[PDB]
Amino acid sequence: GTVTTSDGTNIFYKDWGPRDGLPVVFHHGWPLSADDWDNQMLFFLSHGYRVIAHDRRGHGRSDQPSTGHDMDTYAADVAALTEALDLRGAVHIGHSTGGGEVARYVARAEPGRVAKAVLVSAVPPVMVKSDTNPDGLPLEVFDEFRAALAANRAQFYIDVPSGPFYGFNREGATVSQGLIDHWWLQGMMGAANAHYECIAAFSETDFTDDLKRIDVPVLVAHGTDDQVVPYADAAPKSAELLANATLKSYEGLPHGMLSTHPEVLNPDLLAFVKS
Amino acid sequence: GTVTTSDGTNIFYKDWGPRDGLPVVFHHGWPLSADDWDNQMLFFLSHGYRVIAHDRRGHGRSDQPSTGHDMDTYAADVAALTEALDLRGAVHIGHSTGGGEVARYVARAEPGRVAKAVLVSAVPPVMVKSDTNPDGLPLEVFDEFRAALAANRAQFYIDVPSGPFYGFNREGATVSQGLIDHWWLQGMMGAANAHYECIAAFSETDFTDDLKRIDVPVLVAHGTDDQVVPYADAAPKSAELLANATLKSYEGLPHGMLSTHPEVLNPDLLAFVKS
Amino acid sequence: GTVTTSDGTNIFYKDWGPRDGLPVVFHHGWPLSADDWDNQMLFFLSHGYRVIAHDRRGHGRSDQPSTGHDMDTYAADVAALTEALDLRGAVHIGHSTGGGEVARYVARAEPGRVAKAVLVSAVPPVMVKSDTNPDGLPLEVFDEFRAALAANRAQFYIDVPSGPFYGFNREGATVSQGLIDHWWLQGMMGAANAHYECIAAFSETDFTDDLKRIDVPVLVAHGTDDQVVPYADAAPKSAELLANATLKSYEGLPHGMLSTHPEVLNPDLLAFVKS
Repeated sequence: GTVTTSDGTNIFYKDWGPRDGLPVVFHHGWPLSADDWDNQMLFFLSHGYRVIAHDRRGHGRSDQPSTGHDMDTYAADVAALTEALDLRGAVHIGHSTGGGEVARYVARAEPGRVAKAVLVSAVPPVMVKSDTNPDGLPLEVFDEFRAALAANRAQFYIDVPSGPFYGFNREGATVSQGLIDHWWLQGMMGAANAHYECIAAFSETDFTDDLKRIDVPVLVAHGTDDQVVPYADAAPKSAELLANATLKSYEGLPHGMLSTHPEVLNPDLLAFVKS
Repeated sequence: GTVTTSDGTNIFYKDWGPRDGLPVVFHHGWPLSADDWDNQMLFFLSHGYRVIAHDRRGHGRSDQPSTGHDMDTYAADVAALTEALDLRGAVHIGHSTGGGEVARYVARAEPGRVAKAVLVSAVPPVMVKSDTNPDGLPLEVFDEFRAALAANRAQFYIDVPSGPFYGFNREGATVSQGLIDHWWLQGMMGAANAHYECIAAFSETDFTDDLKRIDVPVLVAHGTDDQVVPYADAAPKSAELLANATLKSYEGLPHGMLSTHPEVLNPDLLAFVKS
Repeated sequence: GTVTTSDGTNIFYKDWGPRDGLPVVFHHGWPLSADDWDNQMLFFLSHGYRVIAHDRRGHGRSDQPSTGHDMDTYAADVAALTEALDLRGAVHIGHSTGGGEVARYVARAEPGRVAKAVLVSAVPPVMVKSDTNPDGLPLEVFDEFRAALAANRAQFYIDVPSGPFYGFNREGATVSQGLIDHWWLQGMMGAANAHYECIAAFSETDFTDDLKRIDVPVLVAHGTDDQVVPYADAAPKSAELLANATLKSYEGLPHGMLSTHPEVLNPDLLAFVKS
């Protein structure tokens, strides 16, 4: 389906499963699309849930607008979607950049919209190194990403999934060429301007205040060998700021562990959704 | 263009060639799209035919609805398109799973809408082993496709076209990386739930009754080294059940022979459409 | 965004940047899409311009109509778009086949619509060999393209970008696998019939009279080792026929130079637009 937001942007979404099922809403990372969740959507569908996933503005099949590439607009786009579908008691699961979108939307959501949230390999509290965050990554790492994306996006999108994203640069790791090709295809369908601008939106936005307002139970899951969103500056810190958080650490797993190790993660997600 | 079906699903279709030419409609297999017919669409166009091809629901550029992944809905979606275009005297060509859709649509079509039909490498009568079909394939063959698709669809869709679909695993075959990569792209564009559910629809639906209902002339074509839809349980059985069928056997050709050997097949399809 | 033309064809386009920015409109080459301009769009956006690029009919995300695959229609589709956006004083940049479409559009544009144009590695004045153009390429070259495209588009779309398009067949060239894969993707998304018919459109159309009617400043840029649109029969001839043209030759650069050497071409495009 599609949902039109307040500035006229059409957002594409998938909505599968029982109309009466408990809604599980998935928020993809950068620079991907709702199709990055195939495995988890089939999994949750098989357990009877209703599964919903949208393409962020400028990504996948959604429109490619000139503006709105920032976390507040992203969270507002989610609210347009959940209001259009009139979702109640949904579970929101966000990966990477999508975990920041989830944190901001759940902090601002209308009552009864959300029951639980899951932040997987997520960006909060804040990634960039600063006064307030001495353990963050320097701005130069993100300048690098911006410069390579602008210069030859198609090559940059082979390098990322080939190296750090799924940990395929680690000696002995089982490599899947299909995961590399699929990441590149999802990224090439989206907009160069949205992908370029989103880098600053995921790495420089402070979600500390958002996390402080979340009162529903939150599962915080992260792999310890994450080469994209450093584990120590994210997971433990987010868990400490949330009122009702469960922290799960997966030794040796990468940033895209939902696709490389779904047999480890999926049972832990279903347990939490059922608790 | 697109056509809206009774449940509100939008179906993408192509319609090229003279508006008054005889219509030849192409039905793609699993898990592809209308783009699998490029070669045959240009070949028929060059002989002055009007050439139509749609993306099955949940495939290519069509919508990805929650339900309707079954042969009865697929044939009703075909009727929705042929009614919107008001086709008369059309020739329907179906490959693989599209051959099952053709058999069911043609058996139920309003009289005058169809002139002739062609089943290439098609699934009928019935693939799976049952009480009525002991030479069929065991269910476990299909349970493996389901499990590989659900675990890592992007890698499973490299594995199928690299191996059995086009016979590139046979010694001495001509391998085209282009055919592999195009199969993968068309597959990854479609929906994971549609592709998953379709496996039961193409392999367990019994088309025996549809086949007994068809009265127009039917060309049944099939490669004898078909590693996806086994030759002996399909083509000769279909031809024996159809009132007016012509059986064409192609020694040593694979399941995707319309793309690996179009120079052999195209003239034979053409002869049939002109007869 | 999308605009519907007067024959009902939908054309997709992107429009990014300030609303009061001078409009720089990009016209991609054969058989590509608006996405071929990612580098140049982010570059001009970073200098405060509004940047616009559409998918030619039968290409990329635009519809795939039966007809209209000719330069007169391509220039009327551009007129339809610039009227809908109400562009005034735009700069039109065209690559390859897109440079012929820019010449035709600019020659017929309404008063006030165009300020300047840029023809990069463009097809004017006329490619095909004849009595009028003794240095053209023989019709046989384009007949081979037609034949390879119709036989196996998927494989021909790997061969073109792998050999001649980007000069990767030259000893010592730095090959980018992402450039190859992206060319192929953009090509496979477009229509086989449009791509096939466009070959005659770009190689056989004589743009001599179009060039003689253009009176705005025109930059004619061309690589001297262009293996798709030979330099000697294009750039110098176009520059002689234009009233106010600046010719820039790039020694040893390929047809795809905007993507292989953007650090060389982008400065020159910007200096032309600021002049």
